[PDB]
Amino acid sequence: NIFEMLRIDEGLRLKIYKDTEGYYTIGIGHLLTKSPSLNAAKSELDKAIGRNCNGVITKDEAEKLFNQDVDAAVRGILRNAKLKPVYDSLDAVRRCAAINMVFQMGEGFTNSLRMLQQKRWDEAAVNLAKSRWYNQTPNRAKRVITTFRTGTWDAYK
Ligand SMILES: C=C(C)Cc1ccccc1
Repeated sequence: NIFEMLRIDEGLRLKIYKDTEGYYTIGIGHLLTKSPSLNAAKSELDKAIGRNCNGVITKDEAEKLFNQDVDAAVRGILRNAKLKPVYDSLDAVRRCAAINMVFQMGEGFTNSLRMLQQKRWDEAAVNLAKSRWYNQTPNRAKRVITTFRTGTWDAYK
């Protein structure tokens, strides 16, 4: 399911860390800020958790943020007039791949979206790889793309 999939892709770290773009993050890939200021990240963390964390959270707190973040990704899809029709056209496994992408990059994939809605899976997979996303995080992008190409969990198993 989407939680297991993103837990694999994001890991779990209980202290503030930097993501692949160098941005302060915590938990299961929860972005805190794009600001280079660790103090700004710590303020965002305390606001998100509701207590003075000093840059460290518990596993329960990380999992709660993760639930909120997955929910937010789903809502960003459902509220977006470009994403919702494609998402609704997908089966349950491919819907997880869609949520995964939105979780990672947030709300340029117009042509890939069309190919996915048309169920041209190999063509969509080729188009999805022609991206900064694929070049910068190729192993994760390959897993997500394989999920779109096959409609199976094979890349995660
Ligand atoms: C961005 C993509 C090509 C994947 C996707 C599809 C549907 C909804 C959200 C994301």
